[PDB]
Amino acid sequence: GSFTPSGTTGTTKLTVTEKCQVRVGDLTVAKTRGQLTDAAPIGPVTVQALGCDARQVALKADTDNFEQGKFFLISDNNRDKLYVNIRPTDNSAWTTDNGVFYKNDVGSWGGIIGIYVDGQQTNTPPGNYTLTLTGGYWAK
Amino acid sequence: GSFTPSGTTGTTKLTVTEKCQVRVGDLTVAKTRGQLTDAAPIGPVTVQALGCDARQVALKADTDNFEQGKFFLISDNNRDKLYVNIRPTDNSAWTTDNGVFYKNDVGSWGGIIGIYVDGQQTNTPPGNYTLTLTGGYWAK
Amino acid sequence: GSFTPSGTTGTTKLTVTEKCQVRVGDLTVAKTRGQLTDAAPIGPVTVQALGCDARQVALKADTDNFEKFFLISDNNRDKLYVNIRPTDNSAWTTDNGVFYKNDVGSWGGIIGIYVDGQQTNTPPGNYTLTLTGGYWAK
Repeated sequence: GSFTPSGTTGTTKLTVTEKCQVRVGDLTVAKTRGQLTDAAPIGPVTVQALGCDARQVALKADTDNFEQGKFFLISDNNRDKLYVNIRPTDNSAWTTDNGVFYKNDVGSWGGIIGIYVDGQQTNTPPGNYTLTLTGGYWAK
Repeated sequence: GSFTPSGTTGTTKLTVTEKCQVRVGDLTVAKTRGQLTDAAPIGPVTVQALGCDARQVALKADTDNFEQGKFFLISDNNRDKLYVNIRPTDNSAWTTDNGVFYKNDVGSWGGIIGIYVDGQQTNTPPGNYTLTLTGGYWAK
Repeated sequence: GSFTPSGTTGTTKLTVTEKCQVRVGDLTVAKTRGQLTDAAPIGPVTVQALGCDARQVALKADTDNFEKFFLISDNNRDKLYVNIRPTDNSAWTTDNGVFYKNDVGSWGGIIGIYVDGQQTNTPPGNYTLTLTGGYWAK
């Protein structure tokens, strides 16, 4: 299997906070650490393919966003991780392969990739966490 | 006194220009150097606290935005400074403590922190200036 | 000729893709490489001068955006050569990274960015052109 980068990069930002939470500036996604229970939604990643009627749509995470089997958001401190599962809201079939999440069937898919906490992680340190995904296509 | 970071970070960007001012791309805050008179408004910082009914809301400036006693926006050259005062528009009571601006009373405050020029600085070199504040809470 | 920086910096981003193009996150400008024919529009750059009734409006490109203007890949090798021209067809001049207006006045308008020479072999990637507002004097 091989990923060909071809499309834009979307960067999911999450701010983890304590119960008392102070939003400063533009609205962005924040969650308290008590909200980080297994399967809790973090946020959506919008996806739209064009010209892929005969290709398999895929997303590849940055190198520091996957440590095999698993995807995770990385802290700005380059240390703390928030493990997540990613899943299309339409329940179509996709596969995870070494940092690549690709759709099992060809077609110019459009949808939402939901990001959810993978295992309870209510001890996640407050800070700013990111997951970077780049669009492209997969082959075989 | 101790600040607990718990919330998002808002970055105020200011572009200082000459009289002939050429805005390129999307709207951002720009002011001519002649406009940097004592008390001149630079811009607002929106703040919204949640789950802090029993805590004191606070903002902490980045290390390079305060040189005790005083807050300032820092140039991208990391040299030039524009000193400012920050004050809530509702005139509520806050205290400054070594880079932290905290509310005197507990409660989930929402409001606007205005940034104002602290002393005439019409000789400010044209450039891009920033002040970064992070939401959290204080104690005592 | 001298450029005085005085105004904001606008950054034009272009994502070059293959035919099968996968957009992730919020809308941004993307073009397949087959779209990069000579004169193909890349995107506009809005410009608005104030207080320059007696000055010549100008834009200065970042050092890594002119040799000829070009967008530079995020990897820092690949270049997409372009020409910039105001949509209103007003008269401007290029001087070593500076694009300045031939007459004084607080011009407002759109600086169009167009492909300069066929470049359909442009590697996929993220390309940027950074322009800073200010004014020109001889």
